[PDB]
Amino acid sequence: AAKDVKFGNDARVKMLRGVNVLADAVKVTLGPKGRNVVLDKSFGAPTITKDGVSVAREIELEDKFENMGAQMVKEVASKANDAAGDGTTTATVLAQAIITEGLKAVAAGMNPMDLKRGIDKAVTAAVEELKALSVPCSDSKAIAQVGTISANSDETVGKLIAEAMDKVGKEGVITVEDGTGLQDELDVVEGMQFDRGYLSPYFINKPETGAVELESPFILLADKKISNIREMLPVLEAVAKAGKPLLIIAEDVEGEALATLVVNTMRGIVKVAAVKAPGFGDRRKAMLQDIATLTGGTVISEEIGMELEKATLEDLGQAKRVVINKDTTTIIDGVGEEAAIQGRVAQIRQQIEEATSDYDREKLQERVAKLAGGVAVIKVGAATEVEMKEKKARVEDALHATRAAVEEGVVAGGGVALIRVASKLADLRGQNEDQNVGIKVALRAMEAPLRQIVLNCGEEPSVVANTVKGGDGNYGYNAATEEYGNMIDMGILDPTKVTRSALQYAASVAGLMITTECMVTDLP
Amino acid sequence: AAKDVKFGNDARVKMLRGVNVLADAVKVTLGPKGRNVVLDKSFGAPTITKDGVSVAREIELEDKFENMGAQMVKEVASKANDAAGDGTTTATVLAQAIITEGLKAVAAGMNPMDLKRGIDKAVTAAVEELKALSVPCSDSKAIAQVGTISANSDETVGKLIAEAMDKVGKEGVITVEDGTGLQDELDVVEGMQFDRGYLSPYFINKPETGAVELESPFILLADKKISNIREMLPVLEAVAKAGKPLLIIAEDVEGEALATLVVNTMRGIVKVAAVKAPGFGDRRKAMLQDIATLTGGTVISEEIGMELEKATLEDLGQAKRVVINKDTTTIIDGVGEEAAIQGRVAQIRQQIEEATSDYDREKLQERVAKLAGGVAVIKVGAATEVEMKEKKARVEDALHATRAAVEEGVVAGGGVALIRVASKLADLRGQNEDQNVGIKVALRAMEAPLRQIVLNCGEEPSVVANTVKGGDGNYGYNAATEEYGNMIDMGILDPTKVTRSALQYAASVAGLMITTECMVTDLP
Amino acid sequence: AAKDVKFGNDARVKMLRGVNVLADAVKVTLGPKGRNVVLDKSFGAPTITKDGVSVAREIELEDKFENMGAQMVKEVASKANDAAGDGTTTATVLAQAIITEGLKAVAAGMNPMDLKRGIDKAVTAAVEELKALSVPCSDSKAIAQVGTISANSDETVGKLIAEAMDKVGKEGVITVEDGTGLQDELDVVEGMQFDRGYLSPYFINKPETGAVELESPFILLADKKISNIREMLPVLEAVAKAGKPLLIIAEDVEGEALATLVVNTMRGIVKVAAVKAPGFGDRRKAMLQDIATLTGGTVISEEIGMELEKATLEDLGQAKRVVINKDTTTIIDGVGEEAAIQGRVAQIRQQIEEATSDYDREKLQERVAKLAGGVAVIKVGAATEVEMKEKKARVEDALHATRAAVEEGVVAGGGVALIRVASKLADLRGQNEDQNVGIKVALRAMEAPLRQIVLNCGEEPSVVANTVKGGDGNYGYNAATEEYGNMIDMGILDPTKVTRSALQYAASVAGLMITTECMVTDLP
Ligand SMILES: Nc1ncnc2c1ncn2[C@@H]1O[C@H](COP(=O)(O)OP(=O)(O)OP(=O)(O)O)[C@@H](O)[C@H]1O
Ligand SMILES: Nc1ncnc2c1ncn2[C@@H]1O[C@H](COP(=O)(O)OP(=O)(O)OP(=O)(O)O)[C@@H](O)[C@H]1O
Ligand SMILES: Nc1ncnc2c1ncn2[C@@H]1O[C@H](COP(=O)(O)OP(=O)(O)OP(=O)(O)O)[C@@H](O)[C@H]1O
Ligand SMILES: [K+]
Ligand SMILES: [K+]
Ligand SMILES: [K+]
Ligand SMILES: [Mg+2]
Ligand SMILES: [Mg+2]
Ligand SMILES: [Mg+2]
Repeated sequence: AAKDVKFGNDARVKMLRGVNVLADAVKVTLGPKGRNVVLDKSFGAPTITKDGVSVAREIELEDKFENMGAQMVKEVASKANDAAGDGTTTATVLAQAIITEGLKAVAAGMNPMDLKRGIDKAVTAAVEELKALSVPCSDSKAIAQVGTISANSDETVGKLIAEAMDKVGKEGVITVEDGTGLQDELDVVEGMQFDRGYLSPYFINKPETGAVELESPFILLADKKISNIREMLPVLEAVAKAGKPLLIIAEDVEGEALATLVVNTMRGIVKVAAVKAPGFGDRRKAMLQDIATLTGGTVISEEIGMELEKATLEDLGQAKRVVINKDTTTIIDGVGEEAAIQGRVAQIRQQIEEATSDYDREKLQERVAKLAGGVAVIKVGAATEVEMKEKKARVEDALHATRAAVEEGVVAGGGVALIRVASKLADLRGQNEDQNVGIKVALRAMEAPLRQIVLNCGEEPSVVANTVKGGDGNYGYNAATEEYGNMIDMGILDPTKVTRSALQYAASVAGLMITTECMVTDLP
Repeated sequence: AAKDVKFGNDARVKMLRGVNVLADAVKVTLGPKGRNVVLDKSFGAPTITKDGVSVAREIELEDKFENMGAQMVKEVASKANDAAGDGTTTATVLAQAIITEGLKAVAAGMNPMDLKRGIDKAVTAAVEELKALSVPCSDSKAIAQVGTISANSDETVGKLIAEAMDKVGKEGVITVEDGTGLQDELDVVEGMQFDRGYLSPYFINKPETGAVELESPFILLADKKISNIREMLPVLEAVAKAGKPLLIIAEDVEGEALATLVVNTMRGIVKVAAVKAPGFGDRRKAMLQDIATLTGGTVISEEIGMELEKATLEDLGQAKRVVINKDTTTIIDGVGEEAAIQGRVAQIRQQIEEATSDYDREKLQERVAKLAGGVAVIKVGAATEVEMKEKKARVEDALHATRAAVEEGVVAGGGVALIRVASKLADLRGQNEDQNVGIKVALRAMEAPLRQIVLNCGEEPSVVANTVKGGDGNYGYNAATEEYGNMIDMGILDPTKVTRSALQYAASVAGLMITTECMVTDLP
Repeated sequence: AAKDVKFGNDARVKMLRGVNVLADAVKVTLGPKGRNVVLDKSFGAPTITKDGVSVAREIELEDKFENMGAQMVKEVASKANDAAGDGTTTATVLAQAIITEGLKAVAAGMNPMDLKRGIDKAVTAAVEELKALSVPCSDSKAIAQVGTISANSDETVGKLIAEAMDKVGKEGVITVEDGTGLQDELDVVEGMQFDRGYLSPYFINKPETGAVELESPFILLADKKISNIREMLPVLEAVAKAGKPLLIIAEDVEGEALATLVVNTMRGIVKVAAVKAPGFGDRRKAMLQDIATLTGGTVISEEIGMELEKATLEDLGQAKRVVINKDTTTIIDGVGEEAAIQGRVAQIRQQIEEATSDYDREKLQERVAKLAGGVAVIKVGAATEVEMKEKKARVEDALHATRAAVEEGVVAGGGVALIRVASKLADLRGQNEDQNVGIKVALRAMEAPLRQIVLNCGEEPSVVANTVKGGDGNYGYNAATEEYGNMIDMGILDPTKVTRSALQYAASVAGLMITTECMVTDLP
């Protein structure tokens, strides 16, 4: 089809318009006094959000040029959320400021490519200064403060998140979800707990709970479908002679074998709980070997060279307690070597490092968390459901900030460390005065976050930012409190990863955003 | 698609317009003198209702922003009906009042999120004051009065409701349904009566009713398909020797054994009634175990490890009387261990507490009702159908309010206890003057329900509400009578649960409603 | 979708407009001088009708709100036809008058629900007065008069209807159909006559009519398929030895068996007429048992414990005469126990009592009428097809009125007994002046039927109704004769059921029609 092309300043005007629209929509939610953006939903009820990339990803314009400029500027918030999951509004504001200043420099009749070169130089130096200005955040206090700041000044959320990684450990998994009531809560799970309920309620030794519990159980790890008691005659006779409970973690147990086993349960012969092997296929064998490592047993497999009729007490993994309910089979203290546990989680972490999909690395990380540490779950509560969504989003922003602050540390919060960094780079010069103008573009843009945070509080971002710049280090502006002081002190803490990724993506977008000369869309 | 985005006071104006439209439609039905609304039906004749959430759920606007604002405000009535099933119009009125006052506060150029914090603080205190002001409603008189008030001043409805729980007991089930004549009706059923008619009319011992009746029956509980009489030669010989009637509650009886048994019936060998096991699968096993508990029998199964040919008189459950008609089989006074019934319904109640779906907990509650107490049914009568719908809806609203009043007690009805509670909180102050103004928003909005109830009666809500506030406690306005006095005494009873849930949901919506800054919807 | 909402007096005006349109279309057919309405048929020629509910059910309005009110007011005529099948125009007129007067009362600013309460009170009293004013219509004279008035002053129709129940008896069934020529026809059928012609023409003992007739027939009631003579060797040998004609009422007789039987018919061995068992399944067994009761025979079925090869003369039911033609098999005077006939029809009437569908009770009443009484048919003859339609509908209205008058009696015709009833209620007062005004609304609306009937006759409904009210009892206005005088004596009779149901449904609709405040409908 015939295309629609804008050359020269017109293309830049469309770009600035789209970028400004998207950034104006995003930035109203920045800072502790940022407000919420109500998003209509064609299906169901509208949502209420204060997240930056959430607002950014919903922005499209009817003007094709402005729309696709907004499409290119949405990448800043999208990638900032992708990296750190927080500070997306700061990324959008910084990108818009860099783009505007660089376009103004282009409007002076000078090379945009050297503007991009200088912008990249200055922002690289600024990211370095942010990383060097990083102060570690590994104490649950500062972690809770970081989560607070990214939960829109919510101390309870950051506190609960710090308690969550405290309960689960560093190698454990922390999850934020909804609770049923109006209040949030945290639960941590240690050892193995896999959602494989008993394959028959007749195994239930505690009908008041509808659950099976086995003590010092024999965990027959069968990477096979358990069918005929003739397969289990040697092993189940050996277990009845042993008398201790046997736990079935296999592909399944058939109806006739299940009938024999259940009958024997109230015949008193064998106290067996039949459940399935967690995972499916490769992950099924992964869980099977995981349980074997925890319980010191062997996975009954056929291609390796043994049979179920060859299985005896030794092939049976051994645990201390295995609680089976209608859904979960919790191997509590699998009686087996820890050494195979660390070796398994080591191969698992090697897989994580070789896992490109976040899904793969996360599944393997959860394999570690079950096998090595624990699993913690945060439930969040609210009376209504828009409150549910907003509070859960804030709690997960807090989670992202807490983890990133554990990762890289923190800096002076509220866009103040960026002001310090910009003060640290007022001297940088590129290859030509054009690259120097690009550096000045970046430097002028670096003070936008605090100014926008303060503007969301309704002060003078000019006067307030000036007073903040008057002090240095962590001296800033407590935007929620409307005061100046050490941003680290009162707990205005932002992860260095958050700000660094935001700045990097903002500059990387703005560098090519400035150098646009020919812009083509389709005809409307 | 290109979106339609709004900022500033325009967003709040659109929110307020949609919310006001929805609440104005809702509140014409509040109070004893509330009027009805005809809802047109594209299919069939239009309907007439005085319910609040029913009117609320039908409201949508052509204006996208106002329409979706109505979408978020409809949540108040929807959730109030979900929790309490009554007082939904009061919830809508309270939500609209809080929203309007908080938006007015925002219009003063002041912080909305602190308004939300103060509103939540004041409303939590108000819910506490309401619950502390709860007076118990467990006697049939106060139940009748609650049903009266929530059936639009209909004493017959609340009376029938109190009589219903009196007949069925508290663990029993009460249902409001349609009657054929011009009048309401109440029926209670004891024991199990399960809709499993005789599998053959030749079993009918009373053809004048076309029904089978067995006395001291042998209840063969066989969770298996009867396939040949050869399966029943042990039990049928044992019963012909016993001579007492045998009742079959099995999976089914095949046609050949059915023919043999029917022949034996007029051959006089065994007095047979063949019916099926109520439920299907797991619920079928549940019903079979229930019948076994009451009748002192055992469900014939093969996984447990025994055959029907192995069954004898003992495996046949025993009752006092079992009446089988073309549809139902009523095990009247199953002669068997009650203790197993209470243990069974205890496991059933454990399931109820572990039943998240209302369907699951309700099925298990009915299992309790049949096994422990009884089952009650309320009918309703009318000449035409719009009358039928309006009356039955009033009866069910009254049922919901009576049960909520049994649960949490009652308070001063007609928007009066809310006035007392608001008077109890005139002092509360939040974190800042912003939260204080939010608390005052909540306090000012708390008194709206009396105003709307009085206005639906056509008085001066100002002067009448002032006179109501002049007295306290249960002194208020008898809106139907258009007089002042004790709300509790004059039969003006509203459940504390109803008002508490209404207030909670109204405030929880209004809190984020106030903090709205931007709207994003599709372009029209 | 975006809704169209009407509040207050706009909604009331739209309701009244729809009601008025529907009632104006209906009432032109009221009285002996009601005028006919051509209803266009998109397929075929339009019809000409003087029926009230027939005109009412065709009313559709483009205005959603007027159409809404019209749909709610159509219920009056629909339910009046549903209950009594007659006097539907009177129901529509009464409902319109009550609605108009109640809307006028509400337009005075007074409480609508109390108006509904008073209207219901007054109409309940009026229905009681109508029932107390009922004078029996059981003799053929008053039946003919009721039919005449409800056949729009057609004595032939009511006469034929009285003759119809005279020929068929009260337990019998009267049916009105159209005839072939220009004259109506009445036919009565007694005993058994089921449309099961001979299975083969070689059974025909009278080729001049193509019919089979058996004298003292042996009725083989086989609830089974009859296949091979080897099944019938005992039966047919027993018949040939008995020499009596053998009538087979079974599922069928197979082609080889039929060929052998037909051969034997002109071989002189057995005079067999093979016909099928009337009904299908349960109703087939019901017909078989009815014939067994009438003919003193036994139904051959396997599940009781006998076989066709076990059948002999005793299992062969016995009749006096069975006339079989190409279609029907008429067991005329089945010689057998009448006691089982009355017991069976008593069970069938029991089934009527727990028959929910009108089809169920109709089937069962026809079973009784065949087995106990008779069956009657009324034809409708005329030169053309529109005359078919009009005459048949008129005759069936007359039939409905005659039966309802046999049921509850009659009252003064032409809306005069209603005038007397309203004169008997001029004092009723409700709980408040609002209920009193509702009662007065009902009383004022009560005189509408006579006034509209007279207006259809072209007199002064004012002066005429005033003169009617001046006299009392049966003194009224002979609308057809344009004269005053006794309604009962000169043959103006209407069922008390018709008027009572009409008034009840009119008030039941109008009660909620008055109290509505608001409308909800889709946008046009
Ligand atoms: N009490 C406070 N005083 C000063 N600055 C604060 C305060 N609380 C938060 N901030 C700053 O404001 C921002 C927090 O706002 P918000 O959490 O809504 O957005 P974000 O962290 O930039 O992005 P995201 O939408 O991805 O979570 C951060 O830049 C933080 O440093
Ligand atoms: N006779 C009365 N005197 C005073 N207040 C009354 C009287 N009857 C009802 N009320 C009050 O008016 C309201 C009853 O109105 P209505 O029953 O139509 O709606 P609701 O209870 O708010 O909600 P729902 O539509 O869910 O049933 C309640 O707030 C009740 O306390
Ligand atoms: N000769 C008459 N004198 C007085 N009133 C009469 C006379 N004939 C009929 N009526 C009255 O007119 C009505 C009968 O007319 P018509 O059969 O057309 O209407 P309907 O009975 O209301 O309607 P439908 O049979 O369609 O339900 C009755 O109210 C009857 O009392
Ligand atoms: K944000
Ligand atoms: K209401
Ligand atoms: K008519
Ligand atoms: Mg944040
Ligand atoms: Mg109510
Ligand atoms: Mg008639």
